[PDB]
Formats: sequence, C-alpha cells, structure tokens
Amino acid sequence: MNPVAFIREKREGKKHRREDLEAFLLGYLRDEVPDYQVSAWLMAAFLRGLDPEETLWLTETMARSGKVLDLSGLPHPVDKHSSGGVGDKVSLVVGPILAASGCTFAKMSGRGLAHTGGTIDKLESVPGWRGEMTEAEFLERARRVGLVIAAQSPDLAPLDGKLYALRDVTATVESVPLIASSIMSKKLAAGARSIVLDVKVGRGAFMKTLEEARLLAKTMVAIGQGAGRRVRALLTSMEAPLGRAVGNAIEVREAIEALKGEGPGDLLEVALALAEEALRLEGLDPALARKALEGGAALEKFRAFLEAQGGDPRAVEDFSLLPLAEEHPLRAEREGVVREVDAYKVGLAVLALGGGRKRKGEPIDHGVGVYLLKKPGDRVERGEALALVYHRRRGLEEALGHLREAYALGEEAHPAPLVLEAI
Amino acid sequence: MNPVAFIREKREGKKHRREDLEAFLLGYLRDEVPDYQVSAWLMAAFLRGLDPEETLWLTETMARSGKVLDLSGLPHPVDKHSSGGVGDKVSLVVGPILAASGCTFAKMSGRGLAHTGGTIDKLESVPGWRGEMTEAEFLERARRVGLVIAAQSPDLAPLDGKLYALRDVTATVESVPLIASSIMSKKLAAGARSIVLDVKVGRGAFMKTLEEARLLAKTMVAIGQGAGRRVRALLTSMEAPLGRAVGNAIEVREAIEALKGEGPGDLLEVALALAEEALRLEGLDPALARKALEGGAALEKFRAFLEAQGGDPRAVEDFSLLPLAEEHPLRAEREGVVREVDAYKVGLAVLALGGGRKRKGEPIDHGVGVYLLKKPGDRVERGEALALVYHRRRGLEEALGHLREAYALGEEAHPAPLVLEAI
Ligand SMILES: [Cl-]
Ligand SMILES: [Cl-]
Repeated sequence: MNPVAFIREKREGKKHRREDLEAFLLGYLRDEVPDYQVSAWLMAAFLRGLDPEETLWLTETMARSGKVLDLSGLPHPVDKHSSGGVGDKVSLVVGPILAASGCTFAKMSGRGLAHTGGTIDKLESVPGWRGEMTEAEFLERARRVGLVIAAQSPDLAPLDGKLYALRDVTATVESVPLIASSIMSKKLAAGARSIVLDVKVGRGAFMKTLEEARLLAKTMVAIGQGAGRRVRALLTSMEAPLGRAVGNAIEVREAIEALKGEGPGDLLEVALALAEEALRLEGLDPALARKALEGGAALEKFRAFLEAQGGDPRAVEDFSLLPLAEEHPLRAEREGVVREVDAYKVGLAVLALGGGRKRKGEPIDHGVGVYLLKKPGDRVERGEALALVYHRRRGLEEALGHLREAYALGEEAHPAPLVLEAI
Repeated sequence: MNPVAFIREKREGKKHRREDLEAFLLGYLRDEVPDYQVSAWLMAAFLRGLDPEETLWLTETMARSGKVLDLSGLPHPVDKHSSGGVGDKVSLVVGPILAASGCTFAKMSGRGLAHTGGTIDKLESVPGWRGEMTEAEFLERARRVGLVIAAQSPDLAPLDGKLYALRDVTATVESVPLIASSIMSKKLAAGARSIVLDVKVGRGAFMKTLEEARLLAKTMVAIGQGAGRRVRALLTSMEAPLGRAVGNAIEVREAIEALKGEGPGDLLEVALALAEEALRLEGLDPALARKALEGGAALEKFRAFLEAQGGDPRAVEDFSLLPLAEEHPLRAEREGVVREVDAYKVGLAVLALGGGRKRKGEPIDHGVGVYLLKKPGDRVERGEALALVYHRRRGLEEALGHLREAYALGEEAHPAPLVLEAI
C-alpha cells in the first residue's frame, strides 16, 4: 500500500491491515518514508484512534525493531515501569525486594532529561558502578545475582524511540494507544513475563486523570495479554514526590536507608504494593516482599548488584562515598499545613542546580538535590525549614524559586491515598 | 506560540488567533518550521476543521505571501475560475466577451496534467503566442487590450504552492476549507474585484460529490465576502465535454468559430451564463455579453489579445496556422441515443495521442485531439461516426479504446441542464 493511501485509510477512520501497518512503520525505520508522512499518520491515528488489535500490532512491530531479550531460561522474570511522573527512585527498592523474593529483575533503565530523573543517572552516583555491559554479562548477572540494571535502554525497540521523538515534536504524544504501545513495546522487547505498571494519577502535567489512567491501564494490560505477558497496573497519587530525597546520590542514600528499614513510610508502602502485585502475577506469595525487606535480604541483593556492576559495595555502609553538595535551608514564609509539593517544580529545581540535564548526552552533578523535610499533612511554622537544598553555587536562586512555588500550604491538609487501585 | 502548541491547539479543536496562524505559516514559508510539523497541523485542520474566519485568515495569509497585483486603476476587473472538471475552453470565449463588454479580464492560467487540459497549453498552439510576461507588460496589456492571460508564476501566493505540494503527499488535499482557501488565495493575489466560479462536481456518487461542490461554492463565496471581493458560483453539469473539440489547436479553432457566431450551442450557453454573472457582480448590464458576442466585438478582442502576446492574429482567419494531425473516424459499433461522453476518458484519449502530459513540464503535441460528432441526446446509427480522432500515428489504438468506453448509449436520453444551480 502507498504511504499516502495508508495515511488516508486512517484519516477516514478505517482499521489497518497488520501487513500494511508494519510495512509503513518499518519503512520509516529504514528512512524510506519521510517524517512528514509519518506525522500526518500519527495525527490521524491520534484523532481517529487505533483499536485493540491495531494497538497490539503496533506494539509488536516496534518491539521487534531492535534488540530483543530472551529470559525464558531464568526464574520468574519480572519488570516494573512507570507511566507519568518525573522518574522516582521506587525501582531502587522494588528491584532488590523482588530479586530477594525469588524473581529475576533484569531490566534496562533510562536517563533523565530536564525535570525528569533517571535510574541510570542515580546509580552512576555510586563510585565504580557501570550500566554498560555485554548481552552475555547481562544474562550472566541476571542468573547469578537476580538483579541487573543495564543502560543503553534505547537499544530496545528503536522504532519506538524514533516514533516517540516524532510524536514529541508533532503534538501526538498524549494518545492512549500510542502511549500504551510505546511503553509495552519496550517491555515486550525486554523479555519479562510479568510486568507491573505504576500509573500516576492527578490533575496536571505528567499526570493522568483517573479516567485517562484507567483507560491507559486497561489498554496496556490488554496488549500484554495479547502478547502472552502478565500485566498489572497500580494507580497511585502524586501530591508530592515519594520519600524525601530528589536528585541522584541523595536518592541512592534514601533507597539504601529504605532497604535497611529506616526509609520513609510512603516510599515503602508503594514499593511493597508494586512488588506484591509482581509476585501475584508470578503466582508467588505476596508476603515474600515484606519478608525480603524487613529481613535484610533485599539490602543484600542490592549490595551484590552494585558490586557485580563495578560499584563500591562500601557505599551501602558509608555515605561518604555518596557525597552531597553545600546545604542551604529553604524556610517557610507562611504558617499552615503542607497540602502539596509539586513534583514537577521540585524537578525543575534539581535541574537548575545541575542535577538534571538540559540536553541529551550531557553529564550531570550527582551531588546536588533537594531533601523535603515537610510533606503533605505536616504543620509548618514561619521560618521553619521546609527543605534542604544541596547546591554547587550554581542556579541556587532559580532553584529556590521553583521549590517555593512547588510548596502549597493551607489551614488544613487531607492527603489523598497513596495507592488508589490495581487493574 | 511555539509550533508544537499551535498544532496541539488545532488537534484539540480550538480556534487559532489570527496572529498565530500567520506566524506558523510564514515561518513555514521561510523554512523555519519543518514540513513534518506543518503536515501534522494540516491533518489536525482536516479532521477538526477550520471555521469561516480561520479559513479567511488562511486565504489572506497565502494571498499576501508573495506578489500582489494591483488592478485598482483598471475598469471593472473580473475573472473566472474553473473548479473540478477537465479544464475546458470556456475561458477562451468568456474572456473576449467580458473584455468586449467593458471589463478587464487579466488573469493567470495554468497547464494541463494527465487527462486535464490547460488554457496556457491551448493558446500556445497559436504560433508566437506566449503567456510569460513581466508585471509591467501584464498591466500595460490589461489597460490597452483589456484581455490578458499569463502563465502562473511562483511569485503569486507562493505559500499556497508550498502548502499544496505538502497536502498532496500527506492525504490532506480533500478538505473544503483547504481547497477553497487555495483557490481564493490565488484570486486575491491576482487582484480582480468580481470573480465568477465555474464549479463541476468531483468523481463519485452524485449525492456526495454535489454536496461537496455546494459546500465548496458556499465556502469560496464566504471567503470572498470576508475579503471584500464579489463572488458568485455556478455549478455546471458534465455529461459530456463542453463543445466538440478536445485538445489544443483544435480547441482554439472551436473558440474562434464560437466567437464568429458559428460555434456549438452548449459552449455558447455556458459562456454567456458565466459572462452575465460577472457583469451582474460588477453592476453592469448583462445584455452586453450577448451583444459583444453577436456583434463581433468579442472576436476582435480575442484577435487583439493574440497579437498583443506574440501570436499571429491571422490564425483567426487562416486555420492552416492551427494545423491538426491525421484524421481517423471512430464509428459506432452499436445504435441508440448518446446518454454520456465521459470527459475523463476523452481526456485519457487525448493524453494517449500525446496531446496531454504524463508529468509536469513535459512538452505536448498541439495538433492531436478529438472532435465529438455525437453528444448527449443525439441518435446514433450503427457505422455512424461518433467522433473524429487526430493522431500522429502514436497511441491511436489506446485512444480509440478510451473513446469507445467514454461513449455511453441507450434507448433514450434526457440531458440535464448545462448549469445546475447558482450560489
Ligand atoms: Cl501531546
Ligand atoms: Cl487527500
């Protein structure tokens, strides 16, 4: 089928033939089809929609466009992915918990950009740690350690990376079928059997309304099922970042404290909820999660994982190896109760401090960040420290501006449930 | 606003602010906005729509993107535009009639492609006649002769040409607002005060194609009203080509005969209908049209116009200057009454003979063509000549095939009026 004919077919709201859909998209992959014809098709797909079958075919075509992992020889291979949000540290706790529960948590993580963080960036805060490894080393550590986090995530479903870049500059990102297929294409390529998705719910950017989140969750589950995978989505709120640390080295510190049984309650609650869903998908006793965490087995897995990838295992016991910058107190200029801490704005603050990157490929300062002392529900008096800002005397004024804007105080606080529902 | 936000705005079905629409498009004309962003917007506009003001602003933006002809000092500047159909010779008669009725008929015409013909191609059959001329020559001839037909140049409404080329490869052509704004942008740039539209229905089921033609006419009239121009549309039928000649030299011969008062009745009726509408729009007496024709003033005007643009005016009296190729009669292999002569198939016949071009820019043969002896309503006896074919021993077999298919005979016929309605 001719490209113009393919675009027209969708423009008229017709359903594509999988044969034509694959030909069109792969033509784009090989640069045989111009970006302007693909963007026209994306807009038509966005507006006229893609049905469950079309959505599945799109997912599979993208999943097979690059590197594909086969974890069939490994025990209970699971994965976790976040939909929305600004890239939190929950995986640094969920991974260890699942690996210590008899599962194989071998995945590829990405890097942050602007206001969003990335697990790979956080882990590079650990001296010696490396996300680069060969296919053989990845499978070897998956088998021996049970927990592996590799970089080069983009090598998975390159067609998705290409299509996403186009969607991002043509206003065709926010479409449920396109979001669902994008996320699932990378999960199908990564090879895990059971996948748990954390979908952030709320009113604002990087958040989906309840209606949208439920539709997205239902769609990703259907795609997974259609491909023989087991999928479960957990919808959670985001009235503030999970935990108190936002940044890189500071977040690794917090994840370690959590694994030691000294972490923030909200982070622990969500991490266990996600781990428990993964276990249920694999037919494992969900009770194993809390057991692995409170017993220290999870911390043990995290330590072995760091060591296996070059990281200095000493960092687990001595935070001197995960240094932070200069500390500056952010003081409240009002009386009241914290009702919200805009995660987006906290991310903008971290970015201003140099803890984020403005351009892909640029390095970042792993020692800067924010530590939230007051979270929703907390009462704060004027002059009291809301947060601690770790800076390198760079963009501190802008950072403080964003952090102040992030905080929303009032007379009363009715913090919403952290975990809304599972789908 | 940024390009992505502009696209998103239309994607959401919102109405653009004039300044933003101008900025986005002018940015595209200057290659500051990528084609893939413009095609994404084109698809959004196609599916979500453009309201009357947006359609007007789009038209105005494209109209002033290049040169804008000033005819304000010339008496009653008018023009006729043909939408749909296969590019007939009505202008060869309407122009001379109006120029001889006190109006100025100064316009830009185009060339044919495939099964369609073009006025510039037809007139070039007159030895010496050319449509290329400077703006100064255009205005001088418009003032002195009153009738001037120039070859279209990228100088006028260049944004339209750029947008059309993109729409043609992104399945975004078939949208009334986009088609109407395209046609009207060129008319606004050309400067006529009153514009008569000859609208023929597209290909397909009559109820749908008529619906579209009616919407297109209404839309172009609305743009005209909003732009301060007088517009009137006449929707014409096409049960057969207008007149008997189809080609180039052969069509000029017929136009001349029509101007001498010996042409086919149908051609004359439609030409006078269009000329009369233009006269009415200009507040002039419609009766002047028939007077210019029957008195011979239109013929003298056509002759002066041919001479003014380099042609040998003697062509009007000596057709040896408009030579035809080898004649071959197409005889009926059946009897009955002609019900239709598919103009598209007749066009394919002329194309096969070399009277049309397969690709933009290729030369054509001015001497080949078809002369229809039987029209809708005419009785045909077996062996009787349906039409005469002028060929240069190339594509004759194929041409005769298209022509036989073009002819639809039956037991009876009831030809519809030549002009279906006015808008
Ligand atoms: Cl978007
Ligand atoms: Cl189209």
